[PDB]
Amino acid sequence: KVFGRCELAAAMKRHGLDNYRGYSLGNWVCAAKFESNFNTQATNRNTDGSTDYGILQINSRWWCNDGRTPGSRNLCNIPCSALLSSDITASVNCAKKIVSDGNGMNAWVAWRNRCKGTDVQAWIRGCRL
Ligand code: NA
Repeated sequence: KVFGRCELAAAMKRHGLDNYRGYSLGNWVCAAKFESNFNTQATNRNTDGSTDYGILQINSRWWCNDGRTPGSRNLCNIPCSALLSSDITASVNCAKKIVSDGNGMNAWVAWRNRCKGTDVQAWIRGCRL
């Protein structure tokens, strides 16, 4: 599913990401924009042989099982395919663990490079939230 911007903002808010670990909703929407273009089905292979999955590009080396990432962990205890669903519940629950892991939103490289320090409130402009 390709979310609209405000549609994703409302779902992320409903699932408890606004101000989660102190990150405002606009940071999460910006991260999803640049990680996945708001596409739940986005996948991207990494050089280490892991893959990133879903709207927040969650990595199979640590967080989910895809059966092809040797020596990897599954700390969200989910198949990586669960992160491609139209229902973002699994992605949000797993993102909450990732952002709690010690480096905050720096775990999302597109957030660090394209959102961090910018006017992230712009990403929820116009939304009825
Ligand atoms: Na894994």
